[PDB]
Amino acid sequence: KIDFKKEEKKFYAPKRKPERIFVPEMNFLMVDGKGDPDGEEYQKAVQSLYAIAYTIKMSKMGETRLDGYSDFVVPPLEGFWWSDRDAWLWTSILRQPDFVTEEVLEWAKEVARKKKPDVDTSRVKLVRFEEGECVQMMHVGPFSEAVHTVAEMHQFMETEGLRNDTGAIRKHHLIYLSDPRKANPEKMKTILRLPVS
Repeated sequence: KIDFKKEEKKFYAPKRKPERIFVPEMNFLMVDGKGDPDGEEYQKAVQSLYAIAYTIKMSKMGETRLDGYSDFVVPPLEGFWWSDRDAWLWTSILRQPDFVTEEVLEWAKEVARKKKPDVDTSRVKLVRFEEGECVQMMHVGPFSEAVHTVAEMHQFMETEGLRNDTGAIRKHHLIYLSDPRKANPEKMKTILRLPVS
């Protein structure tokens, strides 16, 4: 069983200091959207991503052969953010094993329409993406104090001679290691990752 957090630990367990990292090509389910994480659009995006991921994972127990299939632990939710939470633009993502092809995604959408017909998966796409050279740091605590982590990552970029590429093309990137519906803001852990060049 593939566990990305265990097998590729540097990508999912930074410390509370900035570090340089090269993030290689990975396979993702992605949904583009806009607005507040409490809004319809984000809630449906996250629901769709997990619906597809679990349809693929649980196929081990069914009658369809997926070529190259391996069981896997569904990885943490991640998000790219850019542009007052209603004005946020984002891409919600879940990493997938390499065996997940466009045809596997199309199959999973059909299975989910039968078995989970209230879930709209029409916006889920499969994207392979090499994030590339980044700086990352573990943010511990409320999102309202993330400016301390970003500032400290910005200072690291200066000391290292790295340029900040953060914008609408190489984007601000969060990996959610805690569930906000299930823990206190002060105990949240979130990876913040910024593209550099």
